[PDB]
Amino acid sequence: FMVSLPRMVYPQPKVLTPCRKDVLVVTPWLAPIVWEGTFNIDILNEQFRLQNTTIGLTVFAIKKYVAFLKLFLETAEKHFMVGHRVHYYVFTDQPAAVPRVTLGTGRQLSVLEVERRFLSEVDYLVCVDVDMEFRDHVGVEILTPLFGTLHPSFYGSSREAFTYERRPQSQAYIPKDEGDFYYMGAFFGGSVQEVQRLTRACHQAMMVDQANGIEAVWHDESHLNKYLLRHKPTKVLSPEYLWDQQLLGWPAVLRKLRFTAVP
Ligand SMILES: OC[C@H]1O[C@@H](O)[C@H](O)[C@@H](O)[C@H]1O
Ligand SMILES: [Cl-]
Ligand SMILES: [Hg+2]
Ligand SMILES: [Hg+2]
Ligand SMILES: [Hg+2]
Ligand SMILES: [Hg+2]
Ligand SMILES: [Hg+2]
Ligand SMILES: [Hg+2]
Repeated sequence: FMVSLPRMVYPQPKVLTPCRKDVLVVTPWLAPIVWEGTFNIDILNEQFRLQNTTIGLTVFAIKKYVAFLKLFLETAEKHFMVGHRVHYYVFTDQPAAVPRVTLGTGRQLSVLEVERRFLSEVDYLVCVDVDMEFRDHVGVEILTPLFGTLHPSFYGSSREAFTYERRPQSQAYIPKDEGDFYYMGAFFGGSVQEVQRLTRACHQAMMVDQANGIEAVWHDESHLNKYLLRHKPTKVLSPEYLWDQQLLGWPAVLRKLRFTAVP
């Protein structure tokens, strides 16, 4: 059950005036592709806050990567789901090495040394790499049952150029005449149920490959792409959400650089 939104004053959407004329804002299966200018964050914030939405952000920090946690968490505090309930889950082999980062109210961090917990603790799960930093708003506009993010190096490439696993012997195999987009494995998520379905599917597919003596060209990412090809995401995030400015600069098509790689 969802309560009614309160009175709100904002610019009237214009039916005869497209959001963007330079990019695709909706997929062929009617899933929005999230770009700056396509959403009114005030309306979305209201919708998700009225549902007391809790977002879980999971990251794995092993070995040398624990060094990226401080910047990752500090910037997440400034740009990730601000105003909403957030629960960080840091999976690490060095619990004592996790930095003591100051969190805003309604935000929590759990250290898990290296389930049902997720189903009872959060509504959505967002899975990202730790060697990154938030530079701009990353909010509820990304929440949906299942989402993938366009890889910054292939958003303008033809499917033939996509680095999908091309060997039929692999469970992640995708032929040259198939494929919608090339999603990057560094940023995906959705409802806890959908994320667990995806991780379960990929885990089993990888085991099958292992038994067959084969390893997907881009490992987990190859399997992620096969899954999202067969189970269309309900939202697709634009490269604004996964960028590398030193490697790719700042093209006009990107009005904002929200989550980027750390040099
Ligand atoms: O072609 C796929 C590869 O693209 C690279 O730019 C990226 O650093 C790799 O992690 C992998 O995603
Ligand atoms: Cl994950
Ligand atoms: Hg618009
Ligand atoms: Hg995850
Ligand atoms: Hg993760
Ligand atoms: Hg998969
Ligand atoms: Hg996997
Ligand atoms: Hg996967």
